[PDB]
Amino acid sequence: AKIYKDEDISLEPIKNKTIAILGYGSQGRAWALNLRDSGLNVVVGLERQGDSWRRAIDDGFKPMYTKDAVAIADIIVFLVPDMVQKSLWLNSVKDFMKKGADLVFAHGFNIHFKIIEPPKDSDVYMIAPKSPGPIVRRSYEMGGGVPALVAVYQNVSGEALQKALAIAKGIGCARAGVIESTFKEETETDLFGEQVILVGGIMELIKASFETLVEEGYQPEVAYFETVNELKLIVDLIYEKGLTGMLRAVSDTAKYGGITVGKFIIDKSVRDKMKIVLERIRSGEFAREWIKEYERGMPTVFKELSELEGSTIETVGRKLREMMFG
Repeated sequence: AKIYKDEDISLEPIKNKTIAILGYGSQGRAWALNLRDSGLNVVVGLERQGDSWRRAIDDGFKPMYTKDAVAIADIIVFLVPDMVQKSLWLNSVKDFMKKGADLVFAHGFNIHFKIIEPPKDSDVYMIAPKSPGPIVRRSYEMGGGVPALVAVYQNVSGEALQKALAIAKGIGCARAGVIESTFKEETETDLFGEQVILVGGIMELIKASFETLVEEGYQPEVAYFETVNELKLIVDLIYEKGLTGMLRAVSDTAKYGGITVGKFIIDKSVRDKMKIVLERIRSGEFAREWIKEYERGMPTVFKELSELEGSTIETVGRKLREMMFG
């Protein structure tokens, strides 16, 4: 892979460009302030004079409406939630943006699945950190950063990647490491990780483990203690010292258990289903279903949150977290 650090990257490509950050939720704030603190020219563009507008004022910005911001911008950054970007594009960007302004994303989804079709004469690129806004901001203020991907969809200027890298540097990501990718790769791999491990997989692995124990008649409190509680320690080990360093740190009994049973539980049949999930991302099926579900108000997401909240694992979880923290 092509890996860039702060030493590898010049800010000069985006010096004396007006950067319009569209949105001022936690991600937009973080990038806006980091960029401003890095000495760049930042404007904040918003649709409504509401919460986010007032926050931006409190942070010493003078926000403008999107239509105005994009009109003077050389670089326009979409940092509103992905599922709202098409409406912002159509309502307040496409027909207002400075001609030839760069279009910049933090996820490849809308461009990759052709939800937005950009002008032919704009550079289109991405800087994709994988950390919540507050961490992007605090790491930067401490002199560090979080790692990111960079990608380019359209290189009209000749210099798109260098501009993307400059933005990555300006928000602090190059202090940690920037990995070059593509919009296709970031989008497909991002969605796949969410679904099979980061959110879906771990969640249901936890539920299925806990529920196994509870069905067999063990105390739910114990089952939670023996399946959820210690997960933070494990995943901390992995994050710091890899799977090997994790296995070295646990007891001999745990090492043997894990090494012998892991591949029995997560076996070929799981791997085959992982291929299917990936296929449905790659084909565009997932994106289509998700559009439709979002546009209906996410009723599936909300129903399942509600069901989850009232489940044994969550009510037991709540009680014990209460205890561990009267």
